[PDB]
Amino acid sequence: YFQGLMEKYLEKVGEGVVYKAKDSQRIVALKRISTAIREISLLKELHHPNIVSLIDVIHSECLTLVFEFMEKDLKKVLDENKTGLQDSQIKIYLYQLLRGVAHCHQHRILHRDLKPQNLLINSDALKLADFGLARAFGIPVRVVTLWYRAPDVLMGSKKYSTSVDIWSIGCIFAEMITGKPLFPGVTDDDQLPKIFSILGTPNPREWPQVQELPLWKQRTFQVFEKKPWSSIIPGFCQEGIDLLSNMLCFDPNKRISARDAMNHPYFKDLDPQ
Ligand SMILES: O=C1Nc2ccccc2/C1=C1/Nc2ccccc2/C1=N\O
Repeated sequence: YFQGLMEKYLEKVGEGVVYKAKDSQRIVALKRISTAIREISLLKELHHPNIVSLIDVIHSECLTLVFEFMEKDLKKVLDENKTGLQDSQIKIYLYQLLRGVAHCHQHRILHRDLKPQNLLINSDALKLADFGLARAFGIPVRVVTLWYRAPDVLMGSKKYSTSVDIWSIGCIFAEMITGKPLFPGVTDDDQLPKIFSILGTPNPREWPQVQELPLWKQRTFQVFEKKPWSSIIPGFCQEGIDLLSNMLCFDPNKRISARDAMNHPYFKDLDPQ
């Protein structure tokens, strides 16, 4: 029994160390452990139905973050749906993903590590978690899968940009349709090649600012054409394709914002609540 500042707090469900827990009255979750204090300050700034809420903290000579409980993550939903999800659902999950991320961006914060397991869903409704690598606007930055990273980041971009999360939302959007990860580079060095092998290699003519990126000067890349959206995501509705393509364009200045994406005609039929 560990004393928080709000309450006293039990199965083991952890990784990477997360437990399940009982309040003196409600079910919570306990994340055990630098990037933790960060996570508190950032999470206090982020109160939103689509961001997993932090309810308490326990300090011992190990930090424990007390969170609202969440049945599962999207990593697990994709294992029950190996060929993708129902169009009704993709729309729902995607929309909530955009709503959480939009809230972050309005509040000058970037998740920077969006991926299915960092998206928790409760049995009712999906929420962003794990702000360990989040970037507050103006504060300097201080293992992982590279499958959802923006190509420009992978190429050495250091600049603050909301576009970085939209790339990740794109890869997740695509993953929900096929059931499979869009850019599963076999090693870390294969990630950019993998990306280009599907979306085509970017060219300086259309996107003049690759040339200014640190890994573009230090490396040449095999030149691919884009694979038609027809073979990447067979049979998906045109509206969806349009949206995904606007999430996945190479030029961070052309890439759609979370808020704009919420207004896309693909979301014509969904209740915005
Ligand atoms: O309910 C939760 N709220 C969280 C907030 C932050 C991180 C995790 C969780 C979390 C988790 N719930 C789970 C249920 C089964 C297996 C793992 C987790 C888990 N995490 O592994």
